[PDB]
Amino acid sequence: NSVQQQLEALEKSSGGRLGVALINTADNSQILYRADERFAMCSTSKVMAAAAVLKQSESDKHLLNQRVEIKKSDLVNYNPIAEKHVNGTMTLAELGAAALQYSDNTAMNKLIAHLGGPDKVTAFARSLGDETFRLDRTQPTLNTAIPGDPRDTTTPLAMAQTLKNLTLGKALAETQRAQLVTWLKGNTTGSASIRAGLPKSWVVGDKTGSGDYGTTNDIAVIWPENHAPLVLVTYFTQPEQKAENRNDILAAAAKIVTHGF
Repeated sequence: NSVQQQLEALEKSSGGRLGVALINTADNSQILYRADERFAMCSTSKVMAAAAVLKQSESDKHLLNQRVEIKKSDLVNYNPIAEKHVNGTMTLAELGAAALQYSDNTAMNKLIAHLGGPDKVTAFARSLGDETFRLDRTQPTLNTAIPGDPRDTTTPLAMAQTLKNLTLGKALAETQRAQLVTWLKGNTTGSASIRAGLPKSWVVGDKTGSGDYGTTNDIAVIWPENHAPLVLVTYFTQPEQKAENRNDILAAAAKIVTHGF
């Protein structure tokens, strides 16, 4: 029972398509399963929009405190933080935090509107060397996750490399890097995903995403107690539009690939 065989068996019994990329930053060794295939990102794409705004703040000291007005008209489907500020204002930093830690969709759309559109998020990704990421739509329609649709997709390997560069590497200056890591560590939505497959004392920063076709994603940076960090991307999708989301498959996959660390 090698890792590969265990993942193939998990995928087969699950009835879907699983994509995994683990980077072990101690020796840059990788564990890959369908890591070259495109998957709908769903709300894991919120990390790239928040990071694009942090990049702007490197050269503009006042940006993150800029205020944005929240009107009743700005609310889409899932806005647990923005609805508490209707008629009020939120700073760009508070929108970043809400988008990542609660997956607030109004917060994401405001960040995209500030940047000038989804093509500007793609151009940010390209500036990091990510040739794979593409963002095409806003919330909530970037969650349609139609099989074979290239829109709003990336690959597990590209996203694992980019998330390493963002949280641990060259992509952001130190204060901005640290702020992104703080937001990911504060996530409230990932208890039953990757985190549930790991030892309870490891420190995890993650961003979930779910959508149609039972599409269930999580991307994480993992800090073991006595080892270098690991970056893990788990994507999962299924062939029926109304399939149930399967966070338990992500937890299982994370348990398989971290057996040994």
